[PDB]
Amino acid sequence: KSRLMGLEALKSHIMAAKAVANTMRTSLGPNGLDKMMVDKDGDVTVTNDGATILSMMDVDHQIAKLMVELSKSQDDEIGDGTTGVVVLAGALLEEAEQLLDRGIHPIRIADGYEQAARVAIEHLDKISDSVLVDIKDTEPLIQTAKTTLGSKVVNSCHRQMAEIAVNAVLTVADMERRDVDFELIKVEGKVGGRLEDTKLIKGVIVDKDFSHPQMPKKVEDAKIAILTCPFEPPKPKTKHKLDVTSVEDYKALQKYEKEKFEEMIQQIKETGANLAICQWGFDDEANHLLLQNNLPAVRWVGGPEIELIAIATGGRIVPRFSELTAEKLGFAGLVQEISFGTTKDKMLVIEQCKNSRAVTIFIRGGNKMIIEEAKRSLHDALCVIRNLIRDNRVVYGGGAAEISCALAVSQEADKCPTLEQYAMRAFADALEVIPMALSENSGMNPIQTMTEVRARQVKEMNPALGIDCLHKGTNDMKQQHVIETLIGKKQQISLATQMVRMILKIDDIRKPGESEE
Repeated sequence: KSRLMGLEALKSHIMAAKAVANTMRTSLGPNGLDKMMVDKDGDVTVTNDGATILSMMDVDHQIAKLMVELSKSQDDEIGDGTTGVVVLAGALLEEAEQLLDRGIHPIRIADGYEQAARVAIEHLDKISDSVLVDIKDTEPLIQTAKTTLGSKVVNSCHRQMAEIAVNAVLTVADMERRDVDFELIKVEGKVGGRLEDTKLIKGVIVDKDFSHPQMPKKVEDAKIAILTCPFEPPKPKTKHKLDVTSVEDYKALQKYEKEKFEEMIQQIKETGANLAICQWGFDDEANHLLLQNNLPAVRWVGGPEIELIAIATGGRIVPRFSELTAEKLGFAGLVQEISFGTTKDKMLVIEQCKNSRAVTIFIRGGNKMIIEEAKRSLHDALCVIRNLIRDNRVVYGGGAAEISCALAVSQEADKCPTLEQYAMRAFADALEVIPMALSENSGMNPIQTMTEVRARQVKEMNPALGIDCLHKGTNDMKQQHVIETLIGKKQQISLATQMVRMILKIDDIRKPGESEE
């Protein structure tokens, strides 16, 4: 019988946490090193996302399995910080070992880590001012997008992706009362092309909808008929009812339905925008009737799909087939065909030259892994900017916010006369793993580099001046362009402390209170 005594039982978790943290600590910030991996199919991908590397590597340890969820919860809600959450969780565990050497009970140290995390999270509301100038904020957003794509996934830093990701959000925020929804920006990424192929889409891309390839595919002028009214008889998986006075009336009813097709065609044709986009669907039996008259229509359109085109132009949607006016039609600037891959298919792109309310980033790749990573680079860039434009709640992380939170925790360790005071101090020290790792990957001495920021934390409260991540040697975050969302840093700390509590819950079956000593 093999028994793991004390630190040996925890050493399994410590080593696994270090095994991942050793790769996460080198990927933090704009100066992070990308991780290249070859899949089981011989597919090479380049990512700097902690979630991707943890999911792609073969899991052989409980920590490696839990860390996947730790990073996944970060990109699903926040985006960036998938590597930072793991580093922080590992640092809390690494310090936990020292707490055990103090003789502090394994559960009591876990209790102290949770208490310190609560204070460190709440202290972020005061860290970093809520006043941001549109012009001054535009620059770090551009630099952030460039480093997010150019240092993490794509080594050539695509100019279009980094610039469009920022302009797509800022250009739409001004026309939407200084707010941005998810329908104003879209990232289009398809496998079948090449990674170097990137295009600027001024509007949105819509997939052509035809019930039969034998029917002619017509494309015309830059006018889109966005209709909610029934342009083709609806059939939501059910059947209509017949109400006729006589057999002759039924024959007249069959002709009446045919006449309705002709009337709807003529009514829209006299107004323009022969491409009808309707949320109502039907079978192919009526779809060929509209196509046989050379009038295409899109059927079974979802809620966000019709709203996406409607918002892209900024016009209205037609509630009734009898009421047709230019104000209820789309206002497109250029309608052209865009190729899908190189040989597979073609998509119809509707661009706007008057109101850029929907800016789409069009990227291609020859590998599913690289296209998803390219989209993730845009996901992080678009999430940070989306929150900073919607609200001015920003955190200057990377050593400034972390040291400030460390002080807030240490102060409680001195105010609280209890046994957990040492565990809380350990948490405050663990917060410094981030600036440490950011300077550890660089040529700078992390100890001497963090010395200035720590001294500044004493001199002034809630500093926005941390260590540089561009290797410039200037201790700032407003000139180094290292900005994150306030909620993002809160999520990183909240998730990391949860990991600690779960692994330092050694064998207690019933959930206890924070028992005294």
